Amino acid sequence: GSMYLRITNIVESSFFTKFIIYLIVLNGITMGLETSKTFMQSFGVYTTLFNQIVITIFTIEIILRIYVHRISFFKDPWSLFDFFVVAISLVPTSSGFEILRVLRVLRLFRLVTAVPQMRKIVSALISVIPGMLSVIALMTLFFYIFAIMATQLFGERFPEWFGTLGESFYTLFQVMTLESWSMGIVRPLMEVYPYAWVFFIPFIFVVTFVMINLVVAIIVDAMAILNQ
Amino acid sequence: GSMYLRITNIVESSFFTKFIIYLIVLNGITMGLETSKTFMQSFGVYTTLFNQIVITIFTIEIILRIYVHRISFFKDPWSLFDFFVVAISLVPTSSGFEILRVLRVLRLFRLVTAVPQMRKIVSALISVIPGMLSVIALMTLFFYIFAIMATQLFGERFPEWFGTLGESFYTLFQVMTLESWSMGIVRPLMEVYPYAWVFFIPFIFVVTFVMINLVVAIIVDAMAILNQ
Amino acid sequence: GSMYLRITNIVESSFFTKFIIYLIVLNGITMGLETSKTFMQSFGVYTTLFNQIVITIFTIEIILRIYVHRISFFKDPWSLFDFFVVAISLVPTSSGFEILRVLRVLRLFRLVTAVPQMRKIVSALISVIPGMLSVIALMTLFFYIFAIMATQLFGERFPEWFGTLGESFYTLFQVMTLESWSMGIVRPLMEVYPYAWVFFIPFIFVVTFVMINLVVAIIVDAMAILNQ
Amino acid sequence: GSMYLRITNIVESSFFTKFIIYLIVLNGITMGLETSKTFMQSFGVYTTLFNQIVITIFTIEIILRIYVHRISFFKDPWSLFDFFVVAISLVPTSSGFEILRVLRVLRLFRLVTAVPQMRKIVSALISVIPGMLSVIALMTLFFYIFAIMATQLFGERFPEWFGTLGESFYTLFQVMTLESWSMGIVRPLMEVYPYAWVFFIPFIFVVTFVMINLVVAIIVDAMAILNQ
Ligand SMILES: CCCCCCCCCCCCCC(=O)OC[C@H](COP(=O)(O)OCC[N+](C)(C)C)OC(=O)CCCCCCCCCCCCC
Ligand SMILES: CCCCCCCCCCCCCC(=O)OC[C@H](COP(=O)(O)OCC[N+](C)(C)C)OC(=O)CCCCCCCCCCCCC
Ligand SMILES: CCCCCCCCCCCCCC(=O)OC[C@H](COP(=O)(O)OCC[N+](C)(C)C)OC(=O)CCCCCCCCCCCCC
Ligand SMILES: CCCCCCCCCCCCCC(=O)OC[C@H](COP(=O)(O)OCC[N+](C)(C)C)OC(=O)CCCCCCCCCCCCC
Ligand SMILES: CCCCCCCCCCCCCC(=O)OC[C@H](COP(=O)(O)OCC[N+](C)(C)C)OC(=O)CCCCCCCCCCCCC
Ligand SMILES: CCCCCCCCCCCCCC(=O)OC[C@H](COP(=O)(O)OCC[N+](C)(C)C)OC(=O)CCCCCCCCCCCCC
Ligand SMILES: CCCCCCCCCCCCCC(=O)OC[C@H](COP(=O)(O)OCC[N+](C)(C)C)OC(=O)CCCCCCCCCCCCC
Ligand SMILES: CCCCCCCCCCCCCC(=O)OC[C@H](COP(=O)(O)OCC[N+](C)(C)C)OC(=O)CCCCCCCCCCCCC
Ligand SMILES: CCCCCCCCCCCCO[C@@H]1O[C@H](CO)[C@@H](O[C@H]2O[C@H](CO)[C@@H](O)[C@H](O)[C@H]2O)[C@H](O)[C@H]1O
Ligand SMILES: CCCCCCCCCCCCO[C@@H]1O[C@H](CO)[C@@H](O[C@H]2O[C@H](CO)[C@@H](O)[C@H](O)[C@H]2O)[C@H](O)[C@H]1O
Ligand SMILES: CCCCCCCCCCCCO[C@@H]1O[C@H](CO)[C@@H](O[C@H]2O[C@H](CO)[C@@H](O)[C@H](O)[C@H]2O)[C@H](O)[C@H]1O
Ligand SMILES: CCCCCCCCCCCCO[C@@H]1O[C@H](CO)[C@@H](O[C@H]2O[C@H](CO)[C@@H](O)[C@H](O)[C@H]2O)[C@H](O)[C@H]1O
Ligand SMILES: [Ca+2]
Repeated sequence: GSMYLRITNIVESSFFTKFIIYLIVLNGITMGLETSKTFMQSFGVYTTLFNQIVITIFTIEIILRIYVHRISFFKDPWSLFDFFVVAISLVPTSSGFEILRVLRVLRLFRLVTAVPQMRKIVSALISVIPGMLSVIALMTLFFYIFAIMATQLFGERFPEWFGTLGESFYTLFQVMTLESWSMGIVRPLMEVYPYAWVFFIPFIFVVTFVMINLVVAIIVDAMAILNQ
Repeated sequence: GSMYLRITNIVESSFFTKFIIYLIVLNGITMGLETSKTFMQSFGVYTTLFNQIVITIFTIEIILRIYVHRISFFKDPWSLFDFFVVAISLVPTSSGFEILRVLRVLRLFRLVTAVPQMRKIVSALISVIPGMLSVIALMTLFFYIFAIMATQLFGERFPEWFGTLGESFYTLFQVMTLESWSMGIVRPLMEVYPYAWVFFIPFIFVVTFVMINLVVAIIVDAMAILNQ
Repeated sequence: GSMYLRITNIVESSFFTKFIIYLIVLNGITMGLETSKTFMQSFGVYTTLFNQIVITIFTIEIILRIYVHRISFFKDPWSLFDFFVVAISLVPTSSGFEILRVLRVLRLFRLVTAVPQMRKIVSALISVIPGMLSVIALMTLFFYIFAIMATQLFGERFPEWFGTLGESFYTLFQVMTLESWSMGIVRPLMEVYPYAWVFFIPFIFVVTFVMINLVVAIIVDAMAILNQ
Repeated sequence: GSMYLRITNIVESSFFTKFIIYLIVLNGITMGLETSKTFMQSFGVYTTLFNQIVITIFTIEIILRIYVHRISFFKDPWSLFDFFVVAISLVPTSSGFEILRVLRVLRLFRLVTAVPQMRKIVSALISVIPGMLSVIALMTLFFYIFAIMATQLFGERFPEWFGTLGESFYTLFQVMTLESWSMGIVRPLMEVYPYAWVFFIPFIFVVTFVMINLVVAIIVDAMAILNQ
């Protein structure tokens, strides 16, 4: 209609989204203050009301957006994110997990999707990921196989670190980040299993060498984009 | 013959290797569950049978592959790997080391050699290695010489870390990864040998500087490949 | 006038700034010795006088520079820095914070602004920063949102690390540097909150992946400068 | 003469240096065994004799080399290194420091100078250094200025880490490597000086950011070499 076009030109208004962005940074500050228990004694009700004010506004104005765009809205990854972020924010407290209330803070990520400069940089990062998928596949296979080996080789006498497949996953990722791999994992390990370095020195080497290539690769593919 | 060509067109069948790949991921999951002792009480016999089912299949079908290809098979590094991986998997339990049973998990790496996308990424990594061989030679020489020096300079009062050439190798590699080099090695060292930094600050610097070049080099040689 | 031009050709003299540079390295050494309490017992008065000698000289000769250049001086970032560095150096001891006396050492950074080769390398580094501003914005938003989440999720039972928004900021930056993230933060955390890895493994991953891109980006933009 | 040319064509003989290289790896192994006290009880005299055999040979054959080349020898950095390495190896035990005997192991680095492939890779690394000299100057100035500040700000209550200019240098380098910067330096520091992060978070940032550029720079200058 021209009703649909009236709503649409309010919805795609620059001011409309600048008001939204403004609502985001305001509520962002809000949530910064609600970590403080001092501030929460004084203005607990103030901030808890503002939070509801803004979330209804977001639901009001995602209703409007869906009107304007219908199917195309749900095929847009930025819009989808604002949907599922305001969704998890909608569910009320004391229903399901209580952890859902920390997830309310995800609303702030609307800033990324509402700002164009932020949307540009995110798309640039996400762009890189497809080229990485082979290396990620390889590395996951490598982690999985060594997790099993380490679980089997060390999980009985070292149950906190290797007693479980998932425990070995975590410990192995720790090692890969190089965080206390020697004086916190392998040197203790070796106190019982003196040849444990035979398992972990190669693990280090391979994991490192692969990550280097992961990065080198990303660089090359960015230069191949400039050279066209 | 045309028998040889009949076997060969079953062996090079797409479906044939898709069945193999499928057998790999199945058994991969299997081995994930056999880390669990719960699952092993219930279905111990089930998984231990599946494992034998699949390994015979792999030996059956490496026999077929060798038939089809004979000498050319044993000059292919992917095929060779499947040979020596199914080989170490063949030897029965309680013969030789018992560690051979964790090595059975290496079978999962067949995924890398059976999948073409995985084979591509591995070849890409292995490609990089030849250019690195000079730097690796240098660094090994450097490690060896400092290992000796550190063994001699510190192995008596610090026998757990430097008492042996191999111990100093391990400790020096630890340092290179920067893992607790100061508050776990050098600062304790210095409690007795106050000028120990004179040995380790340069060691750090050289090792770091070389590794940077190792990487920078890899990058350049990848760009020299794009620029042709 | 030609008075103004007489002062100006003394002020822009090569020798003039070589004398200044010389005054900087001398006083640099001075301040190296005044860390020593031995040296301060013997020559305390000597160095404390030299320091005043030189600072008056610097104020004398920033007066001259402002004469020669007036407004253009205050629109130059190198000159501005020498202004505010000699300014904070001017304020006398025991007025305001006492920390202002360590800030006197900032005078040595005049070397960067007085030497041309040093000025070149600093401008090269500062040049890089504008391209980084999107990624920095993103990362700050990401840090802020996870700081809040971590403050809320863990600040009661872990008040030293997550009890405050700013405490969580510091702890999260620690994690990003990978410094004791597992055996000093997450593994203790998990002793009470077993699913804490669900918060921190992703945090690691995202922070790392972004930093890689931060760097990769810098590289590309430097090559885009060579290719013109 | 043609005597000089007779000696010269023995000295520049391929076999001559292959014999030398062979002497190096032999003695390299020797010195590996002399770390072992077992081996030193049995063959102490054997290895200690071999060591003298080879060093005289090296002095014999650096005499020959100097004959062949005279001044040009002493303007070659590879030859110079073999001079000063065999020199420090010449001085006998129990004269001066005893540390001179560990320096005997430096002889093994003759491998780098005697092998051409090794000489190539070393020259490639050393090549990189000139471009780095500005950044190194800057960073040294930065380290020095913060060392002083940290010595003054923290050396009284933290004398093991900051009580001395050189102590602060070491601690600051530790921080730069990120080794236990938080749970081993700054968090303890903060127990007394709660605003200590104001000094160290910026220090981290600047040091990191500079090192990135140090590396990025090296990459660019290597590509500028390929693009000619
Ligand atoms: C479009 C441009 C937007 C520009 C925004 C830039 C934002 C950059 C991040 C700013 C970080 C703020 C500094 C900070 O984290 O402060 C730490 C303090 C210390 O804790 P504090 O609560 O004082 O503890 C005292 C004891 N207590 C609880 C009993 C009162 O904790 C507090 O006191 C709470 C202070 C909350 C300040 C929140 C400021 C953030 C601005 C909004 C961020 C953008 C939202 C999308
Ligand atoms: C953009 C494309 C994708 C990006 C890359 C990420 C994809 C790969 C991620 C790993 C996939 C597998 C996930 C997995 O195995 O998780 C299982 C475990 C189960 O945890 P659980 O046993 O409940 O907890 C263990 C800790 N505990 C008991 C001491 C409290 O959960 C853990 O606790 C382990 C934590 C995960 C370790 C990280 C493994 C990384 C795999 C290699 C990735 C290379 C990155 C380049
Ligand atoms: C071609 C596409 C293939 C796609 C596959 C992608 C695979 C990515 C890695 C997946 C990682 C699986 C998650 C994981 O590690 O779980 C940790 C759990 C926790 O230990 P759990 O055994 O529950 O401990 C409970 C106590 N207990 C032992 C008495 C029962 O440990 C377990 O409960 C055992 C769970 C085993 C799950 C195995 C799933 C891996 C899929 C196959 C991998 C490919 C093989 C080549
Ligand atoms: C793709 C081309 C090749 C890839 C690069 C790898 C080649 C170089 C690897 C090192 C070669 C030398 C191997 C070696 O020296 O190993 C001897 C020692 C003997 O161990 P052992 O004395 O039985 O155990 C010591 C630990 N303990 C007693 C406290 C339980 O074994 C150890 O425990 C030491 C562990 C090895 C330390 C790593 C040394 C790296 C050398 C520099 C490589 C630079 C990489 C870019
Ligand atoms: C344009 C070209 C300029 C070239 C300059 C290159 C500068 C490079 C950095 C040099 C670093 C100097 C070495 C250093 O940090 O020495 C540590 C010593 C050890 O502490 P020390 O004070 O001996 O402790 C003994 C006990 N005590 C206090 C009771 C006496 O601490 C001391 O004894 C104090 C020694 C102060 C030496 C200062 C030398 C720096 C030169 C000026 C730097 C340039 C200024 C812009
Ligand atoms: C050239 C363009 C800009 C360069 C990038 C830098 C800009 C971003 C810096 C962070 C901005 C926000 C600053 C902020 O939130 O500071 C608040 C807190 C308040 O400290 P406070 O609560 O007084 O002290 C906590 C420690 N305590 C209690 C145990 C003694 O202060 C702290 O103690 C936290 C220390 C800061 C943590 C670093 C956060 C980094 C944000 C992400 C930056 C990514 C870098 C690529
Ligand atoms: C041109 C091509 C040259 C190719 C050479 C490649 C060299 C690569 C590095 C090889 C590293 C050798 C492995 C290693 O570090 O072994 C650690 C062992 C363990 O200590 P060990 O002495 O067995 O301790 C037992 C207790 N004890 C002392 C009472 C007997 O310590 C020992 O038992 C001593 C073993 C010494 C073996 C030395 C082998 C190095 C070859 C020469 C290196 C080139 C010299 C330039
Ligand atoms: C290829 C071109 C050149 C390569 C770059 C290297 C040039 C710069 C190196 C540093 C120059 C200044 C040297 C210096 O200040 O050393 C003084 C101190 C004095 O040590 P001292 O007070 O006897 O021992 C302290 C430890 N203690 C008491 C607890 C046992 O000695 C130490 O103990 C401190 C150890 C040195 C810390 C490293 C400082 C690095 C400066 C920034 C370099 C950036 C690298 C990219
Ligand atoms: C790139 C290729 C991949 C390389 C991967 C190869 C990994 C090599 C594995 C080396 C493992 C070293 O770890 C090794 O673990 C076994 C566990 O059975 C120990 O074995 C020891 O403990 C077990 C209990 O678990 C006892 O039953 C056994 O009698 C005893 O010797 C070894 O003493 C230890 O040194
Ligand atoms: C890039 C070039 C390569 C640089 C490599 C040069 C390495 C320099 C070596 C510095 C070593 C410092 O380590 C130094 O070790 C010797 C060991 O003899 C110590 O010496 C001390 O211990 C030994 C026992 O072992 C005693 O016999 C001796 O009387 C005592 O002084 C020094 O107090 C310590 O400071
Ligand atoms: C890229 C996407 C971003 C991913 C970010 C998602 C973060 C996921 C959060 C996982 C957090 C895990 O941390 C989780 O913290 C909560 C705190 O309520 C704990 O919950 C526990 O402690 C709290 C007290 O604080 C009790 O009230 C509660 O009954 C108890 O279960 C969980 O046992 C712990 O595992
Ligand atoms: C990029 C720009 C460079 C940024 C560099 C700026 C560095 C900023 C310095 C912040 C230092 C924080 O460290 C600060 O040290 C002083 C030391 O006087 C402490 O001060 C405290 O200790 C001293 C003793 O030494 C007492 O005399 C004083 O009364 C007390 O307040 C502060 O409580 C602490 O927080
Ligand atoms: Ca660490």
